Amino acid sequence: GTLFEVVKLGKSAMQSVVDDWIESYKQDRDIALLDLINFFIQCSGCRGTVRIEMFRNMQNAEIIRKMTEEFDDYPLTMPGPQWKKFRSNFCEFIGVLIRQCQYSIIYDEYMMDTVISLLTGLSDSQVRAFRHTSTLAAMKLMTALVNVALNLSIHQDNTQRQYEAERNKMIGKRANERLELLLQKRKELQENQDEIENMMNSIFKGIFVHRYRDAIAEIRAICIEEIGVWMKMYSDAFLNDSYLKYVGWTLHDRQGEVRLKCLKALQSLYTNRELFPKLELFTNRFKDRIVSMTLDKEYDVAVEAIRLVTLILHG
Ligand SMILES: CN(C(=O)[C@H]1CCNC1)c1ccccc1
Repeated sequence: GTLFEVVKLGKSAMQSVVDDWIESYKQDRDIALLDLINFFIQCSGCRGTVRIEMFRNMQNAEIIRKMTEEFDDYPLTMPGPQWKKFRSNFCEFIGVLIRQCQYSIIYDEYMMDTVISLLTGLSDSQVRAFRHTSTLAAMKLMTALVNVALNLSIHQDNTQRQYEAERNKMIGKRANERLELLLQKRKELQENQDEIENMMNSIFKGIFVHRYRDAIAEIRAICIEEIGVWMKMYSDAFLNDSYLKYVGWTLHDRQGEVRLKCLKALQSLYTNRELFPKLELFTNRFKDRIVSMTLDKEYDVAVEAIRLVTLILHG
């Protein structure tokens, strides 16, 4: 509208184009998902693009095989001023996309299933460009969903408090309308969080447990950093010995970049004198490796290992 109106309402090009994509998704899910598929293809530097006939007929396996052939050094590796902000932008786009879709579209069984299936497929590609782009996308996706789960939890607590105040207020009285709405609201929100847990499982089992072991050091670094982020954000789901294995194991990685990430992840956990209890078996298992890395070889890795060890000591 007016210049004052557009300034007082700071929609970035990303927020604006995610809002347009959502309007497009509501008119025609198929062309919207086709554009979202093409986005992830273009973001790998792949020169091909999927048309509706391929989308509606061909499996993701065939689409990826056909797009693999159309490959001429991809956006995420590019040096130059015109690609500086790409990684940061690509990451924020996925956050904005899912933040916006979090109350309706995410729970439709079509959109998240399409993306995750494409990303899982591209994460199994021989092409480094596809594996790098899809994995970083999946890692930021999981974190977007973890924030969705965090938001649900708040609404679940308020729906719970409201049901408690009504369940009490009745007692000896036939369960009125308000108590049946609240009892249904509460089922819905838990059923919503099951679907989020479901999507997180597909991403973890499909992408993470394969990509954290990837040939490319930067792909291993991307995975480790983000399981670190999930473990801090969403302690009860992600902070356990099964998931911690991956981070702790990777302390033996051959590259400074990756060993540096493992320590930064553990650092953020051990600062919180609260989930320190849940790190007791892990500290016992990997004290030797953590402690050894204080004289790592890579100065900066050693500095972090020392900072980690001084955090473990103080607790
Ligand atoms: C590496 N590790 C394991 O034993 C794996 C395999 C079975 N449980 C998880 C471990 C031990 C203590 C604390 C965290 C992880």
